[PDB]
Order: sequence, then structure tokens, then C-alpha cells
Amino acid sequence: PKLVLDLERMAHVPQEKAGPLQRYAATIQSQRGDYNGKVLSIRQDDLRTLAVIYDQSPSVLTEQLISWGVLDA
Amino acid sequence: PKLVLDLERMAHVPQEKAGPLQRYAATIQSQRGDYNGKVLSIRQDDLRTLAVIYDQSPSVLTEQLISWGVLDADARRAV
Ligand SMILES: Nc1nc2c(ncn2[C@@H]2O[C@@H]3COP(=O)(O)O[C@H]4[C@@H](O)[C@H](n5cnc6c(=O)[nH]c(N)nc65)O[C@@H]4COP(=O)(O)O[C@H]3[C@H]2O)c(=O)[nH]1
Ligand SMILES: Nc1nc2c(ncn2[C@@H]2O[C@@H]3COP(=O)(O)O[C@H]4[C@@H](O)[C@H](n5cnc6c(=O)[nH]c(N)nc65)O[C@@H]4COP(=O)(O)O[C@H]3[C@H]2O)c(=O)[nH]1
Ligand SMILES: Nc1nc2c(ncn2[C@@H]2O[C@@H]3COP(=O)(O)O[C@H]4[C@@H](O)[C@H](n5cnc6c(=O)[nH]c(N)nc65)O[C@@H]4COP(=O)(O)O[C@H]3[C@H]2O)c(=O)[nH]1
Ligand SMILES: Nc1nc2c(ncn2[C@@H]2O[C@@H]3COP(=O)(O)O[C@H]4[C@@H](O)[C@H](n5cnc6c(=O)[nH]c(N)nc65)O[C@@H]4COP(=O)(O)O[C@H]3[C@H]2O)c(=O)[nH]1
Repeated sequence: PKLVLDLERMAHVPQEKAGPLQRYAATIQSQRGDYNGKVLSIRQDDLRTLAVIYDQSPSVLTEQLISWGVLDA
Repeated sequence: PKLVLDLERMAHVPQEKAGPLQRYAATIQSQRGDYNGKVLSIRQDDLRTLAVIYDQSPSVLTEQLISWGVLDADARRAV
């Protein structure tokens, strides 16, 4: 199920909560030279990486991304 | 050292030589829904995959793609 991230909502999620997601997204945009401001799709196994970054389980990370509306159900 | 395949050029290579590469590209394009039909950039690690499909070393495989005009000569530095 596509990990397609809304960078708009991402940009307005409280940092307190979303700073590591934003910095991860940013290193991918930089690697890619992909600077569109709207959407970032990322690899399925990048979910596992973000989960480590947040020290959460994938499933928890997922629910939290949905809740900020950065990912869709 | 980007691996960028030239699709127009690929389509001209005879199937008995380039067929496994053409099916690989079409499989990636399908997986992506990417039908620009001009260029296909692929992962560094996908060189390994094509080399396995061709039963060639990565060096041999890359030389072949350059000879077909499908990879620019850059790609040498990827192995
Ligand atoms: N997931 C995703 N990422 C996207 C999309 N559009 C653009 N990008 C990203 O944005 C970078 C720059 O895109 P571009 O310069 O406007 O424009 C491109 C594009 O015109 C062309 N290009 C190179 N390779 C490919 C390819 O495999 N497919 C397509 N459709 N275009 C490519 O070369 C430039 C740079 O390509 P890249 O190195 O791939 O780098 C791309 C890629 O990382 C998209 O629809 N989905
Ligand atoms: N810049 C960017 N746009 C994104 C991203 N995710 C989704 N999109 C948008 O959603 C469509 C499909 O993205 P996709 O699943 O990456 O699937 C894309 C992707 O696989 C590929 N693609 C398009 N442009 C590029 C490119 O510049 N470089 C590469 N490497 N692939 C590309 O073509 C497929 C279809 O592209 P489109 O339908 O025309 O247009 C896109 C694009 O408008 C993203 O991370 N970055
Ligand atoms: N080995 C290999 N497999 C490929 C390739 N292109 C597509 N696939 C497979 O096709 C899936 C969908 O690709 P996408 O629609 O462009 O959907 C892509 C896409 O938009 C984006 N994406 C992943 N990696 C890159 C990348 O290196 N550059 C760019 N610009 N976008 C990426 O995240 C998505 C989800 O990625 P995955 O979960 O890996 O999901 C990928 C992957 O399993 C390829 O060049 N090589
Ligand atoms: N549409 C589509 N294109 C794909 C996909 N996978 C690879 N590509 C294309 O192949 C190029 C090289 O992929 P790479 O060697 O994995 O080299 C990639 C890679 O190591 C890293 N990277 C980019 N996006 C992602 C991502 O979403 N996840 C991860 N884990 N790494 C990424 O940055 C490098 C440069 O990325 P780009 O300049 O976009 O350059 C990408 C791109 O144009 C895919 O799944 N979908």
C-alpha cells in the first residue's frame, strides 16, 4: 500500500512530533534532486527505517502518520 | 554514476540479443506506471539483477549495454 506522503500537511504537523519525518523526507528530496512541494512517495522498506528513527514499531508509526494525515488510510 | 537507459535506442536492438533487457525494462515501467518512453533510470543494484538474468559479470553486462547505445559510457564507474 503506497507510502505516499503529503508534504503540505507534513509541513504543518507540529515539529515536536514530526521533525524526524521531515528531516528524513528532506534527505530523500536532496538525494533525488526532487523538490516538488506536494508529495513524496518512498520505498516500503523506508517504513521500517522511519520506525527505527522514531524508535516505534512500524504499525505504531503508520497509525501516527495516518493521524497527522501525512499518509492515507 | 546514474544508470539511465535510453528507451528509444533499446527498442531498436534485436530481441535475440536485448530481449531479457527489454522485458526487464517493461517490467519496471509496468511496476511504476512510467510510460514516458524516452529514459529509464534504474537502481545501482539493478545492474546486479540484469547481470544475473543475462548470466554475465556486471562488467560484461555493462559493456554490452554501452555497445547497444542504451547506457552512456559513464556507467563504467558503477562497477
Ligand atoms: N517518485 C517520483 N519522483 C519524481 C517524479 N518526478 C520527478 N521525480 C524526481 O524529481 C527529480 C527531477 O525530476 P525532473 O528533473 O523534473 O525531470 C527528470 C526527468 O525529466 C528525467 N528522468 C530521468 N529518469 C527518469 C525516469 O526513470 N522516468 C521519468 N519519467 N523521467 C526521468 O530526468 C530528470 C531527473 O530524473 P531523476 O534523476 O529521476 O530525478 C527526478 C526524480 O527524482 C515522479 O512522478 N515520481
Ligand atoms: N516529483 C514526485 N512526484 C510524485 C512522487 N510521488 C508521486 N508523484 C506524482 O504521482 C504520480 C506517480 O508517482 P509515482 O508512483 O512515483 O510513479 C511515477 C514514477 O514511477 C515515474 N516517474 C515520473 N517522473 C519521474 C522522474 O523524473 N524520475 C523517475 N526516476 N521516475 C519518474 O513515472 C510514474 C508516473 O509519474 P506521473 O504519473 O506522471 O506523476 C506522478 C507524480 O505526479 C514523488 O515522490 N515525487
Ligand atoms: N529494483 C527496482 N524496483 C523498482 C524500480 N522502479 C520501480 N520498482 C518497484 O516498483 C514499485 C513502484 O514504483 P513507483 O510506482 O515509481 O513507486 C515508487 C516511487 O514513487 C518512490 N520511489 C522509490 N525509490 C525511488 C527512487 O530511487 N527515486 C525516486 N525518484 N522515487 C523512488 O517510492 C515508490 C515505492 O517504492 P518501492 O516500495 O521500492 O516500490 C517500487 C519498487 O518495488 C526500479 O528502478 N528498480
Ligand atoms: N520511479 C521510480 N524510479 C526509481 C525507483 N528506484 C530507483 N529509481 C530511479 O533510479 C535512480 C537510481 O536509484 P538508486 O541507485 O536506488 O539511487 C537512489 C537512491 O539511493 C536514493 N533514493 C531516492 N529515492 C529514494 C527513496 O524513496 N528511498 C530510499 N531508501 N532511497 C531513495 O537516491 C538515489 C537517487 O535517486 P533518483 O535521483 O530518484 O534516481 C533514481 C531514479 O531515477 C523507483 O522505485 N521508482
